[PDB]
Amino acid sequence: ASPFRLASAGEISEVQGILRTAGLLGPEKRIAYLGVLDPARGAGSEAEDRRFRVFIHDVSGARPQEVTVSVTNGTVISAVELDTAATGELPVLEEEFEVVEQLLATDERWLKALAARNLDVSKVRVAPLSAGVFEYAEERGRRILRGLAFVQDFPEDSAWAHPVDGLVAYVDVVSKEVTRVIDTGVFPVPAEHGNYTDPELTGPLRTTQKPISITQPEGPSFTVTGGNHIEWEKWSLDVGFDVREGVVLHNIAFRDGDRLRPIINRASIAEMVVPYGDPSPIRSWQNYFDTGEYLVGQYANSLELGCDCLGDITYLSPVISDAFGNPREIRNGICMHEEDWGILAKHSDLWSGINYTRRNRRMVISFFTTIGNYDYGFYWYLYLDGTIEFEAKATGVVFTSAFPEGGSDNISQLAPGLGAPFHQHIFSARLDMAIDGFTNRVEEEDVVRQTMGPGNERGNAFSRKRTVLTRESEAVREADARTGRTWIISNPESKNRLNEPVGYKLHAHNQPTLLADPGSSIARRAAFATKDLWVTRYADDERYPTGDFVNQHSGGAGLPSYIAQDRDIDGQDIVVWHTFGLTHFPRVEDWPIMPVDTVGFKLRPEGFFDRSPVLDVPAN
Amino acid sequence: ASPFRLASAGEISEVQGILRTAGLLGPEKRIAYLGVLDPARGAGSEAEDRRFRVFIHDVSGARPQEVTVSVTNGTVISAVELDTAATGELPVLEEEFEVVEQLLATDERWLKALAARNLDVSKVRVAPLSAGVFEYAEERGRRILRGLAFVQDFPEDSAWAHPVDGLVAYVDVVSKEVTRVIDTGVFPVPAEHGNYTDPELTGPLRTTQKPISITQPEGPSFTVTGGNHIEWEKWSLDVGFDVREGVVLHNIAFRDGDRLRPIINRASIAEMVVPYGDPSPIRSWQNYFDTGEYLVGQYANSLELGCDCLGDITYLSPVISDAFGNPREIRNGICMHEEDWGILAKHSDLWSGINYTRRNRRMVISFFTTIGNYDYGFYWYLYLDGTIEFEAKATGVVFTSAFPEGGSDNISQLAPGLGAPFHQHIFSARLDMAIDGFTNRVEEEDVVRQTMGPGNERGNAFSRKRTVLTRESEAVREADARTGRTWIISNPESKNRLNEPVGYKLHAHNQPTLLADPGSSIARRAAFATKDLWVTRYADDERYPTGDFVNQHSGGAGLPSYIAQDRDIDGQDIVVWHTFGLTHFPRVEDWPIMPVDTVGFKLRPEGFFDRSPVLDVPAN
Ligand SMILES: [Br-]
Ligand SMILES: [Br-]
Ligand SMILES: [Br-]
Ligand SMILES: [Br-]
Ligand SMILES: [Br-]
Ligand SMILES: [Br-]
Ligand SMILES: [Br-]
Ligand SMILES: [Br-]
Ligand SMILES: [Cu+2]
Ligand SMILES: [Cu+2]
Ligand SMILES: [K+]
Ligand SMILES: [K+]
Ligand code: NA
Ligand code: NA
Repeated sequence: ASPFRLASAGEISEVQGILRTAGLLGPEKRIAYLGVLDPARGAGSEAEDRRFRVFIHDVSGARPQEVTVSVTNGTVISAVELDTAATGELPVLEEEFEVVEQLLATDERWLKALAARNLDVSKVRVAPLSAGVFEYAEERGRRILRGLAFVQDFPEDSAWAHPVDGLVAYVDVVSKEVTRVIDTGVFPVPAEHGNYTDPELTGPLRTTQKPISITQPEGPSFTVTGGNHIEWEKWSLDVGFDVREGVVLHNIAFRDGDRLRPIINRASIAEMVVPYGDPSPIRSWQNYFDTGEYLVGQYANSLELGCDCLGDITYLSPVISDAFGNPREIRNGICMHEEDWGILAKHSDLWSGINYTRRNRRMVISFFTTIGNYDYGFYWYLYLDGTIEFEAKATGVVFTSAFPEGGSDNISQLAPGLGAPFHQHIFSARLDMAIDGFTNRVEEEDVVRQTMGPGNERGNAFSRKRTVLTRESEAVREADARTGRTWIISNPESKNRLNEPVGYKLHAHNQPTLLADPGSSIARRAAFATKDLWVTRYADDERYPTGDFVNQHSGGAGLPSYIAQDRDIDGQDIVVWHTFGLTHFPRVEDWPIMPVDTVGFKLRPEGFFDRSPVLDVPAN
Repeated sequence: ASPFRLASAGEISEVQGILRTAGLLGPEKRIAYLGVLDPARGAGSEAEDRRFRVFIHDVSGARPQEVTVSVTNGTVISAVELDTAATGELPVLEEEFEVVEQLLATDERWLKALAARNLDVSKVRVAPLSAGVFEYAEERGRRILRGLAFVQDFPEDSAWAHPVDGLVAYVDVVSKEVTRVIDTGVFPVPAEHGNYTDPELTGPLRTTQKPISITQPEGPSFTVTGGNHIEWEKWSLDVGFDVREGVVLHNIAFRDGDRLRPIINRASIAEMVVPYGDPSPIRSWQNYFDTGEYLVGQYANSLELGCDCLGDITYLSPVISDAFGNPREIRNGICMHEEDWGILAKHSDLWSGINYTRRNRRMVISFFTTIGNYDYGFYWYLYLDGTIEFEAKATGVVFTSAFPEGGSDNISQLAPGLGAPFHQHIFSARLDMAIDGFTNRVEEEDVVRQTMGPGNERGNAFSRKRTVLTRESEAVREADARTGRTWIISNPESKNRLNEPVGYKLHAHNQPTLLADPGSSIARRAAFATKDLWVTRYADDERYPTGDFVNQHSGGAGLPSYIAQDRDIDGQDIVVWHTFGLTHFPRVEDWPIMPVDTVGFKLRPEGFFDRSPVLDVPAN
C-alpha cells in the first residue's frame, strides 16, 4: 500500500537475491548499511518503486561499493566502486567489534604492555573504537579501529570500572595487522568494581515504592494502519525506521477542519557525535559518530513492557539486514503510546463566573539504542496543541580513564583513581519542512530592546525583528539566548485568517555547540556541530550533515559543501538542520551507572491556526 | 508539634481576637495580608511561639499598620504605623476589585467617554489595575488604582474579547475621587466574542479521546504526618502555604544512609511581575506584580480530582484570612502525588551480558491560582536521583487591546481588530540554601574553550572554570548560555568521599531577563528581574526581591537594597534568588484561551553523593 511502509523481511531477502544475481554479493561481501529510499518528489501519482541503498564491504581487501536496487523491478539501478581514501570508509560492522581484542591478544607489543601492568590478557577487554583522521599516513585508505583496554575481573564484571590508561593500539581490521601500539607509561588500574547489580554496592533494595498502574480500559486513542501509519487527535504521520538514523517520522500533518495540513515532510536525527576533550594522546583522537560511524538503528533494544515502556503500548518491530543480507527483526524495537500531560488550558473568570479546565496529552514514539558504553533513548512527541518535540535521554556507563595523581583540567574523578574525560554528545536533527506544503522560508526572530525617549517616554517598550534567510550562504546561524532568538519556518503563500503567513517557531535549548578549536580535525569532520542552525535547499542526495561516509573521512562533504551552492531558500523546498547537545562534565552521581539526562528542542505553531486548535477538547 | 505546620482556622481567629481586643481592628480596618512567621535561626532550643504578621488597611483614610502578634500568648508583639509615601502602599484587596468600575460609573468624564463609543455603562467592566509610580505627583502617598475597560455583552461573556482602547482612568480608592480620565481617541471595540465554551466557537467536541486511568492499588509511596510533613523516597520536607507566595517548601532534606542531609532550608516563588511593552500611554504604565501587589496565594483554586489533578492525589486545604480576620479554607488548594517519570537508568553491556533498566518517578507538589485574566500553576518536583525542579505553567486569557490600523511593533493581532500587547512574566525563586547545613558558598561555572597548541596539539581539549562569589557586591550575575554557565552551591566544610565539597548545580533556562530600558520605573521597582542570579547573606527581614510593600513603591526596594550591604557570602548562611521568565509575543493560537506554556529551573546534585543515589531502586 503506502510507499512509506516499513521495510519487510521479504524486501530485504529480495535485495539480497538481486545483489547476488548481479554478482555483487559473493561470500567475501558484507552489508555495512542497507536502507529503503524515500519516494522521489512528485512521485505521489507514480506507482511504487521501492528502492534500497546498500553499502557493501569486501573482507578480502577489494574496494567497497555503493549500490541502489529496485526491489520492485528486480534490478540494480546503480553500482559504484568507492575510493575510501577520498570519500570515506564504510560504517563499522558489528562483526568487527571483537576483532581488535582478538588481534591484540597475540601481538608482542600489546602483551609486553599488559605484562608491565601485571594484567592477564584473557581478562583484558578492548573496545572497538572509531579512528578518525589524524597524522598517521599509513591509515589513509585502510580500514582502521583503535583499541582502549578495560579489565574484566570475571564474566559479569563491569569492565568500565577498570580502564587501562597510558595504552592504546591501532589495528587494520581487513589485513589483520596491528599497525601501532603506543604505551605512554603505566597508570594504576582503578580497583573498585562498578557492578550496579551487586548488593554490596546497591545495599538492600528499597521496599518503599508502591506500584503505579497506567491503563486504558477502552484502548489507545490512536489508530495504526498499513503497519506504520498513525492517526491521533488530528495528527497524521508514518513511522519509519532506518538502521543508521533509527526512528524517522514522515508526513507529519494536522487535520484542521476539512484539510489535512502538512507541517514536516521528514524528521530524523541525521547524526550524533561524542567528541572528547582530554588532550592525552591516549584519548585525544576520540570522536564517536554514534549515528554516522556505528549506525544507532541496528543496536536498537527490544523494549520490555512494564519496564522500558509503561501503559497501553503499541509496538513496531522493524526489520534490518544482517551482514550477509538476511532479514533480522528487532522485536519490539519501537514503542508508541499516548500519555496524560497535565493541564492544557485553564481559566476562572472574575466577570463571567465561568471556570474552565482542560487536560493535555501527547503521543510518544520512541526507541532506545546501545552503543558500547552509551545507551540513548530517542523520543518524538506530538501534543494536542500542535507542538512537536524531540527529546534524547542519555544514560549508560560513562567512558572512563585513570584519574591523574595531580588532578586534571579535562577529566573528573568518579572513584578513587577512576577518571571520566570531559566530552559532549551533539545531535543534528534534519527537518525537511513542509509548512502547509513545500513553499517555505526561515526567519530568524530576535527580541528587540528599545531606548527610552520620544515615542517611548516611559522606557517600557520592547519589540522584535525577523530576518528572512534568502540564500544558503546566509543561513548558517548561531543561538542567542540573551535576545530570545528563535527561528520561524513559514509559508509565504499560505496565510491565516488575519492575512499573515502560517508558521511554526523552533525553540532551541541554547546549549553550547562544539567546543573544539576550529583548527581541529573534529571541527572539520563535525562542522555541522559548530553552529546551531543550518538551512539548505532540498536535494535527494543531501541526507546527513556529515555526508554518506563519516568513518575515517576528512572534511570535504556534508553541510559545508551543500551550503556552498548558495541556493534560493526564500519560498522553496527547504530543510532545517538543528544542532543541539549535552556538554558532559561527569559527576560522582554518574557512577557506576548514570541517571538519565536530557536535551532536545521543540516547534510550536505560530499563526499556523486561526485560533487555538484545542477548543474542541471535551471536559469528560 | 511542628513549628512548620500549616496555620489552622483557630490560629487565625485567635489573631482576629487579639487584634480586635487591642483596638486594631475597628469597622474601618481591613486585613490586606496575614501570614505565619517562620521560626528564627537557632530557636530550636525553645518551645512554641507561633507569630503572625499582619498588614492592616484603613478604608477611612487613617494610616495603615504592620502588626505582629503571638497567638501562642495572645499578645501584640509590635504595631507600627506605616508612611506609605515612604515605604509603599499595602497589597490590593480583593474587595477593591469592583471599586474602580463603581467609582467610574458616576463620573461625568468616564460617562462622556463611553457615550461617544455607544457603550452601555452597565455592560462595561473595569479592571482593578495596580498603578506603579510615574509622573503624577498627586499620587505620592495616595492609594491609587488605574482602570482599563472591557465590554461584557451578557453575564457569561468573556469581556477580554472587547477591550475599549484609547481610554484609561485613575482613581483614589480611599477618597473615592476619580483623579484623571484620559481619552486619546476612539478605537473600534473588537466585535468577535471569545467564548470558548460556545459550541459556535468550539464546534462539535472531539469523541476520539479514550480514557487514561492512573491508579495506585496500594496507595501512594509518600507519607504525610503532622498535617504537612512529607516523606518520599528518601526526601523529607514540610509543605507550607502563604497568602502572598503560595506554596512554600521548608526543610528539604535527603536521607543518605545514616544521615538526614539538608539541601534547601526554604524554597518559594518570592515575586513575579508582568511588565508590558506597549508604549501607548493607555498601557505604558502597566506592570503587574501578581505576587507582591495582588498576593497569588489568596486566589489559589480549589483543584478538582480527575480534572486539575489526576491519579492518587493527597490534598492539603490551607486556611487564610479574609479582609476581616475570619478564617477561610481553600478546599483542595494543594495537590500532592507521585508520578512515573520514564527511564531512570539503563545499560545493556556488550562484555558482561547484563541488561539493566530502572524506572524514574517524581513527587509533585502544586497549586493553581488566578489573577484577573491570568492563571498560573506552580509545580515543585523532587526526583529519585536528587534533582529538584520548579515549573510554572501559564495559561488564562491574554490581556487585550485594540489592534491598530497600520499594525504595531509592540502588539500582536489575535482576531480582527483585537490586539495583545507584548509583555513578560518574570518570576523570582528565593532559595534559602542549606547544602549539608548553613555554611554555603556559590560558584559561577563557565565552560572554558582551549586553543590548539602545546599541551593541546590536536585542538580537542576543553575545560571549565569556577569563580567563588565572595561578597554581595560581586554576587549579581547574568546568564551566559553560550558558555554553558551554571551556578554551584557547595558546602566548603562538608566533603564527599573524594575529598571535594558537596554541592548542587543550578541549571537555568537562560530566557531573556527584563527588557525595559534600565532607566524605566519598572527597571527600578523590579530590579531583581534585570539579572538572572543574585546571592545574599541570610537575614530575617529580607523576604522578597521587591521589598515588603511593592504597590506604588518608588523603586530600589528589595534586592538592590540588600546587596548594597556588601556582606560576606563565602561559607556563610546564604540565599540564592533566581530570576526566570517568559517573554510573550502572543500568537493567534493563544486566543480565545491560551494553551499552557512553561518556564522553570532545576538543581542537580554535583558531588553531593559518593556515587549514584539510586542504585537501591528495585527492578519493579
Ligand atoms: Br566475493
Ligand atoms: Br588481570
Ligand atoms: Br516510551
Ligand atoms: Br557518557
Ligand atoms: Br580532517
Ligand atoms: Br476603625
Ligand atoms: Br498536579
Ligand atoms: Br498573558
Ligand atoms: Cu556523557
Ligand atoms: Cu503572557
Ligand atoms: K521484484
Ligand atoms: K493563645
Ligand atoms: Na522541505
Ligand atoms: Na541559607
